[PDB]
Amino acid sequence: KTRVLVVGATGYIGKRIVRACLAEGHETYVLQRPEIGLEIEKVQLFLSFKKLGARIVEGSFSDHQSLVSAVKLVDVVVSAMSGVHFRSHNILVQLKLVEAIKEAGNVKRFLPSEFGMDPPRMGHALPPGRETFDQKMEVRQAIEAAGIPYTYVVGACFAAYFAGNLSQMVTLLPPKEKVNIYGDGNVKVVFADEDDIAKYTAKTLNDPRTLNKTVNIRPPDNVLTQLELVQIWEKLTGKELEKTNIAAQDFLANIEQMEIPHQAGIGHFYHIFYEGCLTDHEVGEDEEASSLYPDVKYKRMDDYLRMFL
Amino acid sequence: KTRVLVVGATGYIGKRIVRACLAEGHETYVLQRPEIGLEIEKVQLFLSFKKLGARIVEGSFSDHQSLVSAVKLVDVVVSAMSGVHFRSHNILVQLKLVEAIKEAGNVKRFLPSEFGMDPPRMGHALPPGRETFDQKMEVRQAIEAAGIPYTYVVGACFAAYFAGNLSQMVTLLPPKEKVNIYGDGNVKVVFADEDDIAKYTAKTLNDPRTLNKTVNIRPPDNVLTQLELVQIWEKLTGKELEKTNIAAQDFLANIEQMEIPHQAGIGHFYHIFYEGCLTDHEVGEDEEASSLYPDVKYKRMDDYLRMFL
Ligand SMILES: NC(=O)C1=CN([C@@H]2O[C@H](COP(=O)(O)OP(=O)(O)OC[C@H]3O[C@@H](n4cnc5c(N)ncnc54)[C@H](OP(=O)(O)O)[C@@H]3O)[C@@H](O)[C@H]2O)C=CC1
Ligand SMILES: NC(=O)C1=CN([C@@H]2O[C@H](COP(=O)(O)OP(=O)(O)OC[C@H]3O[C@@H](n4cnc5c(N)ncnc54)[C@H](OP(=O)(O)O)[C@@H]3O)[C@@H](O)[C@H]2O)C=CC1
Ligand SMILES: COc1cc([C@@H]2OC[C@@H]3[C@H]2CO[C@H]3c2ccc(O)c(OC)c2)ccc1O
Ligand SMILES: COc1cc([C@@H]2OC[C@@H]3[C@H]2CO[C@H]3c2ccc(O)c(OC)c2)ccc1O
Repeated sequence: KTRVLVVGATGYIGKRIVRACLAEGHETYVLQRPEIGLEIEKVQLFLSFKKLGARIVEGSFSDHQSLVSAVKLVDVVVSAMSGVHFRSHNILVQLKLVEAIKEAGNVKRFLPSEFGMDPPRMGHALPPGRETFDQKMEVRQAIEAAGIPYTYVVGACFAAYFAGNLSQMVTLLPPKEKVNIYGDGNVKVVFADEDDIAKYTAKTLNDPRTLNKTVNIRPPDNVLTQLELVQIWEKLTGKELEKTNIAAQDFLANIEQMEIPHQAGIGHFYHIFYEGCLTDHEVGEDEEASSLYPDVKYKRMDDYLRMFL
Repeated sequence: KTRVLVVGATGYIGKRIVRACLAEGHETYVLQRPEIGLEIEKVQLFLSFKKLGARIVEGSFSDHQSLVSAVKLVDVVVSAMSGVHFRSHNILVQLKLVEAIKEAGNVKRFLPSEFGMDPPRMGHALPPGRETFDQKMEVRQAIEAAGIPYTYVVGACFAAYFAGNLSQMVTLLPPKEKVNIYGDGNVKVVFADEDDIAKYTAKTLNDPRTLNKTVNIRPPDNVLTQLELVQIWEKLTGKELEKTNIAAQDFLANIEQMEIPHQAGIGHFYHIFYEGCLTDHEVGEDEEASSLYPDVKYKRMDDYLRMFL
């Protein structure tokens, strides 16, 4: 019944948002941009979205009128535009979609590509990693400057990037024998299975309680320190890892000499694991996903980590 | 009971071979290399394989003994090494895998990364695209010099790359109004759904009738000229396309000025659509997959194209 267009449909979180939308019963449309020519994996993703009942909608960010038509077909727009330097970081491209929405005037709600650290709260962050927050704030201000009703989904680390690897930067698998603990390891971090983030997204986009609101993904059982997450892994394996504590001064040493994308990752990690930006402020139950949607039975970090045994 | 090691598990056809091996009931092992630590999509394929019952085996082509130890665990090795210029063309890396298979001595059969044009018949092929057939023949010669038992799966155009686009290059979708036709369009081409290719592969690797044989994938109902292919789409859509014929001399014009991966593609199309190298020779029923495995209800091109509607 609610019509939803997903932009960034074949992206990491986007393809999950698409599926979650179909599973929730939204009439679901996905923007197929024509610039994806020989990218066979994207094409076949679109093919499989259609098999499950998504509706292809052709459009391009180089064709302002195509964006206008596209968003004219739906009540809700969800953007999953890319925003990670080691992949690509085109948050600002959404500006064109905001103004398409402005001109079209039918969109009851817009969800921009947030799904992470809360932008309004990273004003102190260090470049280059800060470009993320600023660009999202740039889009937030364009949304509000056009009066577009909105929901911002913030709050949780993607489990695949921060849990499955015990928060080590070199990899996405657990370490064999040795692990680095950032600082004392006693700073709470919020972890969420990406399928849960998508599930909450699909449940909130037409929840009246989240209209013009920031929704936090902070499921209580998944608020864990890094030493706590490493300890779940040690339990699951019955083996203790050699832990080296890394001080902030050492984690940042010679950052100036590193490639810009890695500097940005280091900056993001710094804010999460040394400053604790995801848990350094409180949020009530009228703005937290697992409390707004208690039937969602979110995966806990131990079952997430069990897949890696 | 047949234990297969798939090298190239996450590749385009490789991941399809992984799942076909599982569905066929082979005890299925997949080589997970440590170099792919930060490619999220590959890491999560390995997880998805695991959940299906595949067995993870760690090994690197930069660690000869890891390869030896890898191939020691299985009866059959299937290689799906990359070999397309606009993706990756590393056929010759298999030579190290061949060395390992030689040293290990237990392997009952090897399937090298073939799955296309039949290399020994591409003697007179145009550079740079000729690179593909020369590297596969250099690999073939190491397999036989080393007395390794083999099966070569050849003969079919991947349907995604030649059928879902009506054989239009540099796109993967059917054109909306106009189609180019190479020559008169009456040269017979062989098309196969890549899942049928993987299923035949999984079925042939423990088939006594195909030990040390070339196996052609030439499903008779999918032996089509390009015009017949185009006419199937026209009947699905109910819309006639405006057809422009393109002579060999204009298709090949100024080839030397092309990005050399496009030179490789041009040459490959030329051999397929202009010289009919996939249909210029007959093959017996004792060496053709649909005839060896009639229980496989292979997808025809009308059922294939219904996905693009
Ligand atoms: N731990 C956390 O909390 C994390 C948060 N995030 C955030 O998730 C959001 C999405 O991240 P992620 O899923 O990796 O993004 P992706 O790299 O996966 O890209 C998503 C989509 O962006 C579209 N895209 C990329 N470039 C362009 C372009 N020039 N023009 C139009 N469309 C483009 C593409 O859409 P199309 O499908 O049309 O091709 C692509 O599929 C980001 O804000 C990111 O910061 C992501 C990582 C972790
Ligand atoms: N119409 C036709 O007949 C077609 C035929 N083909 C043929 O199919 C075969 C597979 O092609 P395709 O599926 O596109 O292959 P891909 O390009 O998708 O790559 C397959 C695998 O090759 C592995 N790989 C790549 N580089 C290396 C490397 N340096 N060292 C070790 N492993 C590497 C990777 O394995 P890993 O997953 O472990 O990381 C990769 O996943 C090729 O011979 C191709 O020539 C391909 C296109 C069309
Ligand atoms: C938790 O908030 C965010 C998370 C990220 C995800 O941390 C920045 C990124 C990212 C995932 O890719 C993370 C990252 C960057 C560099 C790395 O080496 C890395 O290794 C796992 C992981 C992106 C933006 C955010 O606001
Ligand atoms: C059919 O046998 C083969 C086909 C190929 C096909 O053509 C080169 C590739 C593989 C897939 O990609 C085809 C391709 C090349 C260039 C293009 O522009 C293209 O557009 C669809 C498609 C490669 C090796 C083969 O043995």
